[PDB]
This record gives sequence, C-alpha cells and structure tokens, in this order.
Amino acid sequence: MIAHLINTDIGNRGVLKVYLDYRRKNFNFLHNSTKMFLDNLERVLIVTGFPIPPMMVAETDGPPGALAIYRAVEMLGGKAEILTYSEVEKALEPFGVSLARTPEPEDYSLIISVETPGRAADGRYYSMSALEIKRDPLDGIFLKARALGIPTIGVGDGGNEIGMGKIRELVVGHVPHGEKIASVVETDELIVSAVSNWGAYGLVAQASIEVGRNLLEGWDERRVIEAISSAGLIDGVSKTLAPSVDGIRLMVHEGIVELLKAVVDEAIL
Amino acid sequence: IAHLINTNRGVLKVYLDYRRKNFNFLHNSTKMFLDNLERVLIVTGFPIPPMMVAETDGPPGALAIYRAVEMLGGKAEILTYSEVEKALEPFGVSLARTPEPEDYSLIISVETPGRAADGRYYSMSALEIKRDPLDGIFLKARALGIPTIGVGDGGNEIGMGKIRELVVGHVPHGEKIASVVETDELIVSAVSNWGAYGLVAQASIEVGRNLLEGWDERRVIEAISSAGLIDGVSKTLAPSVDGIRLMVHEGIVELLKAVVDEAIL
Ligand SMILES: [Ca+2]
Ligand SMILES: [Ca+2]
Repeated sequence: MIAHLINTDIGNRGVLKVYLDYRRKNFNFLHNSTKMFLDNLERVLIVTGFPIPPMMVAETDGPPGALAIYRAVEMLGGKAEILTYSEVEKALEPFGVSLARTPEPEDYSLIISVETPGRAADGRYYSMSALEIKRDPLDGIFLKARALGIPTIGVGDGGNEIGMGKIRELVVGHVPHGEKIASVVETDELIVSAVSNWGAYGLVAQASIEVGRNLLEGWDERRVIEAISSAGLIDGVSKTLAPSVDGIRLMVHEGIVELLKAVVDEAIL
Repeated sequence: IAHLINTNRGVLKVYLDYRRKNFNFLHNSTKMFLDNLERVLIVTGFPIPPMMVAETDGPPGALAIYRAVEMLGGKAEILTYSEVEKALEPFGVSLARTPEPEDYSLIISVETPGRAADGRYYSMSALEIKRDPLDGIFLKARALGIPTIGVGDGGNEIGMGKIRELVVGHVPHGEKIASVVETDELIVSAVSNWGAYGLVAQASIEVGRNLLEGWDERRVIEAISSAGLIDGVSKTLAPSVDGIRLMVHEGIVELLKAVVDEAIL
C-alpha cells in the first residue's frame, strides 16, 4: 500500500515513530486526503518552499512534489497555481507552471502545502536542526483558509511543516527539538511521509488508483531533481548543490517513484 | 528496511502494531543472523489447501538468505517439501537430510506453517492444512536454546507465536489460524519473501556490502513457477506471489538495493 511505502524506513526514527502513531489512529489518512483532493479540483493553490538556515535558500524537497500534484490536477481537468519563493519559481520555470499572484484563499477550491514551514508554538519558524528561519512566511494563507472553511491538505516529513499542528503532540514526543520546532498550523487533512516529495507522489498515486489512470506516468524524478538543483535549490540536509533530497541520493527517490508507478498500474489492472 | 517490507489490510495493521511495540525487530533479527552463520538451517514451504501444494511465497526469500549466508562465509541447508526441492534444484542448494536441531548454529523459517492453539495447521482462509509438518524442529530448537528467526506475513507461520495477541486482533480467522510457535526473533512483512530480502538488506548495511546485488526476482519466480510452485492466493501457476504481479516485486527489490547502497555509501 501507498501510505506505507511513502514512509519507507530511511533512518529518521523520529518521523517513523510519528507515522506509526499517526497511522494507528488515522489508518486511512492517505485515502481521506485523496478524497478531499478529488472533490476540490476546480482551482488548486499549491504552496511550497522551505528556506534552509543559515543561507535561507529554498531546498529540493517540496518543489518536485508540488510539480507532480500540479501536473495531476491539470490532467484531471482542474486548474492549479503555485505559491512559492523566487528561486523556486525560477527552478520550475522550464516546466511552465502557473504562478499565483496576490492570492486570496477564497479564490481557490483547495489549498495544498508541500514542505512549507509552519509557525511553531512561539510563533517562530524553525528548521529540523532547530535553527530559526529568517524570511517572509507562507503559512498565513492557511490560517485564513481555515477561518474561511476552505479545504486544505498538508504534506510534511519533519514536523515543522504546515499541517503538522494536527499532530503536534506526536512531534513534540518523537522528534528531536520537537517542542521548539513543531508547527501549530493545522490543515483539514494531513499526509506524513519520510520525504515530502514522496508524500506528494503518494497523493498522486492514491488519486490515480481512485480514478483508474496512472497520473504519475511520465514523471522523471532524476530530470526534475537535476533541473531544480541546477537552478540553485539546495539539499536541505547537506545544504549543498547536490542533486539529492534530504541527504538521500537519487536512486532511492527513483526507486520510490518506480515502485509507486508499478503499484498503481497493478491496482488499475 | 523494516518498514518498506510491510507495504492485506489485516497484516498491515499487525505490522504497524508490531513495529510500534518492538521498534528494532529487523535490526535484532539481523544481529542474531550475523552472529550465527556457521551452519544455518533454512526452513520454508507452505502447503495451500485443498491441493496441499507448496507456493511461491517462501522459497525465493529462503534462496536469498541461503545465498547471503554463503557470501558471508557460512554454510546453509534447506529443509522443505519435495516439490520445493525440485523448484530450487536449478540453484544447487544443499538439502537437509535427517536434520537434528543441535547440528545448526541457527534455524530460520521463511513462510512455513506453524501449529495453532489447537495443534492443527490452517491457511489464511481458515482451511486446514493436511500434510506432514515442518515446525517440529523449532520447538526442539527453542527448548535447546538454538537461535531461531521466523519470517511471515499472515499470522499462521512459524514464529508468529511471539505476537499471537496482535494476530487475533487484526487478522480474519485470527483466533483459529494464529500459530503459537515462537522463535527468538520475528520479522513481519507484507509478503514473506520481502521480509527475507529485508533481512539480507539489513545484513548488507551491517557488513558494508550489498548482498542483494545480482538478485533477479523475475528469473527466480518464473523458475519456481515453472517447476510447479503455485501462487498462494490465486492458487494457479501464474508467475506471481500472493496475488501480486512480478513488477511490484521487482520494484520492492530494486528499492531495497538502493536503500542498501545509500547506507553503504
Ligand atoms: Ca524534508
Ligand atoms: Ca504469504
């Protein structure tokens, strides 16, 4: 099953434990997130972009996942726009994505976050190593969306992302520096994964099975990562221009994606 | 690794609870494995009612482990049913003969029926298995203190006794089919073969060498399928295991090889 694969053991015991606890109570969190996705495709706002201290530059985890979701919305007949930082918009330029401008929650049927920093209990933004993120935040539209009743989905793998507020207790207990970095920002549905991109691919894969079409087909993980890496997006863990995500090399990401495609093809028959 | 291997709904819930309970079950299984490679007895083979013929989940994993044992400089032998020996013949594995528990430094089971609370054997659909058992040597091993490792994905296999409480709470027909046979360490996975591969993957990371490199899932499964081993779910001679087609299995193996490399490099 998809939710389990996207949480494949990658050495981050903290998040694995979060996933274990989260799933014990919300076993079908992926399916529920997919149902919300599929019911609100008219105009989707996809938010991504995670500044990495000390440089505060955006990283490779998040944009690829946002791109895969954007792509699936268009293929499913809906419309999507992306809200993110400058360097990310540049990295995604080759892919022709529509960039949101002066976005207001009400203008969309759904708002999705993929690896976006969420304010912590002290109102500040922190990275996994507990360093403060110094840059204009992107979570504000989520607070407004919730106050408006606008459907929201969060995807994260660290505990400090938009949407994690929903399981803050799990993060504070299982993740290093959890009390300080855990986000308080909640979303209607939440996808926890070992790498945020995989969470986004899982949403696409689950949706694919729901509609009977493989929405991940044609996705080239290696090309996408190489392209955004060449554009300046760094690896969030190593903090260098390595063509990797969270310190994990491409063959693993490719293995996840190919396995996801195989599971979808099999499920569709 | 201990995760990827647990990717239907019933067993997924058992794994989740099992992992939550003994978070390092895969690592502890691997430790016992590496510490006792002298002469390893690998048991496998699972009669599928009503024909009582062995299936494709079990032998491949047993083969991967057999191979890993030799690559590490140890010796292995396989205890299984005749049709399984036939299917593994092309691989040249040593077959156990009049096996005595004291002769081995470790005994491992990959998808082998374990007796239930009432002393009988049951398939996942609560149908009684009627064929000479293979679990007897594990009861002797335990009493003798000989290291034992069990691998299963249903709840009715050798080794599942360690978590019968979990099996009853999530598996259909649980109270009846759940095995009471315990092993020192237990690996639970979505498919037994995958659990075995995880063992090899973890062992690989531990020794800094990809012991899975070269494993060709398609050749192995097609070969045993041709030899007569049936798919445990469909009960047909298709080249699949547990009703899951080969491309998914290949994807799991490919992912495990990549995870291993990530750790060794
Ligand atoms: Ca991440
Ligand atoms: Ca099985």
